[PDB]
Amino acid sequence: SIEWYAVHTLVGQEEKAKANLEKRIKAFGLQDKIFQVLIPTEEVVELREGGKKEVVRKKLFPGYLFIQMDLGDEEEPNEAWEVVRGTPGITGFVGAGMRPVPLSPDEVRHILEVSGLLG
Repeated sequence: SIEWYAVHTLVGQEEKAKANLEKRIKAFGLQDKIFQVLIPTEEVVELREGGKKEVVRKKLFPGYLFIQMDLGDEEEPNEAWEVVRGTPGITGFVGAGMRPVPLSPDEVRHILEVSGLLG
């Protein structure tokens, strides 16, 4: 019933925007609308010896952030959008038709499988 709202951000600051953002979402109390918050980055594990392990991930969608929120209120989204639009980790939007950029189901499964949900 919900949807994956994806928005644009600053390159390099995205990783920092998550903390500054996630905090505001919990500080104000918006955990009821936002459920998931996956990052457009592929995971890759690499080990050489036992004891020490280093795992990294490649960002497929730069400056992109997929959030399975619930903006399906009625006309316009809830305060959740205001928080993100005001968070230090926000610059603007795609600049096409609307402010956000909801992904499609067929696309979500593809961006979620790479993130770390489906596999």
